[PDB]
Amino acid sequence: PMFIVNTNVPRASVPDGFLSELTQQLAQATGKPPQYIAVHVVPDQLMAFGGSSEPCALCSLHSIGKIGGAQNRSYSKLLCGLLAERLRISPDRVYINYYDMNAANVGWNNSTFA
Amino acid sequence: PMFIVNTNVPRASVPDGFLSELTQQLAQATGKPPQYIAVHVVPDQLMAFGGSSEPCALCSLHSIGKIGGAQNRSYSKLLCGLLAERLRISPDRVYINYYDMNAANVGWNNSTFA
Amino acid sequence: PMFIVNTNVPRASVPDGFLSELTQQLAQATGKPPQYIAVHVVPDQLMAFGGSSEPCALCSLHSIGKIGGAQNRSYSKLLCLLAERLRISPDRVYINYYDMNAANVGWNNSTFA
Ligand SMILES: O=C(O)c1cccc(-c2cn[nH]c2)c1
Ligand SMILES: O=C(O)c1cccc(-c2cn[nH]c2)c1
Repeated sequence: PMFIVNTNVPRASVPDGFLSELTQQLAQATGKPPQYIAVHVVPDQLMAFGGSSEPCALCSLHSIGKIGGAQNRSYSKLLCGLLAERLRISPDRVYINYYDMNAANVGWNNSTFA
Repeated sequence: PMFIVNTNVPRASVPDGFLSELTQQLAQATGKPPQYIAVHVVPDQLMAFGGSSEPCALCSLHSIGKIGGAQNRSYSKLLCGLLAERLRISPDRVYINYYDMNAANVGWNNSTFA
Repeated sequence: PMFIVNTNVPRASVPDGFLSELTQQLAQATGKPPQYIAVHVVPDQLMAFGGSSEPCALCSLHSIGKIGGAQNRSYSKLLCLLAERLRISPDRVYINYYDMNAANVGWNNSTFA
């Protein structure tokens, strides 16, 4: 699976180990090995949430399955929790879009996962 | 709703007030309260459109509903008009990807909108 | 169609001509004219793939049609370009493929519908 966070929080506010923590936490939450988790953190962004430039984050979690009503609620609590604790971003200034990818539509290593 | 613009136009060419204008105009076009509108502008990008590095934009609008044939035509007219007016990007060097999100697949404030 | 590459490789390692080569190769692979191909390369990113930060890329290809099982295999072989030009191992590349409906792609004050 793939997790991306775009935030207006400065690069210096992202703690050392944040990518490793996201990797480990997402591996645990999705039930998939850390070797298949990619994480991408994009600080210093020009963004606004509800017209306000207070700390916010726009995120996506893409996975082949393990996406659904209850799972996404659990992912949102986990990820908002981490963004609040590590980046000091309020959960109500975070969006996370969830994408259930078909294996045929994820490329990797010269082929796809189909 | 969430609106992202990626462009090769320089940061200095993005006028003061641009995020706010996007926020206001998207609230009105989508019929959603401005507090739910998130906007993200990414200047200085390395990109080409039709092989040319003249000014261009690659954009996305994600929304829970309010996405459809006629609505998307109306959004493109608004958003291309704003990019042309404010960033001097010709409308024919703009792509906007529209995504109708299921409420269960948008996380916010420790939960989802389902 | 639209192709985006996000990578931790530095800007200085993206060779001259890369956006053009992507444009040309994607026009040929998708069967669509180069005038309708947009490319976006984002270097110097803070990324981990599988827990580590050796060169990697997270990519996407959005097209109105020309997306499917066999086509996507073929796109993946073509694009995993990234090895030759950016020295990224194919096993540290993900490419997300998106078959867009024409009504859901805006361009020139309207849509492709
Ligand atoms: O869920 C998976 O098994 C899996 C494994 C590797 C990559 C991905 C993935 C990459 N982009 N979107 C999903 C998913
Ligand atoms: O496949 C196409 O014909 C086509 C032409 C122009 C733009 C796009 C496109 C832009 N974003 N996602 C797809 C597709």
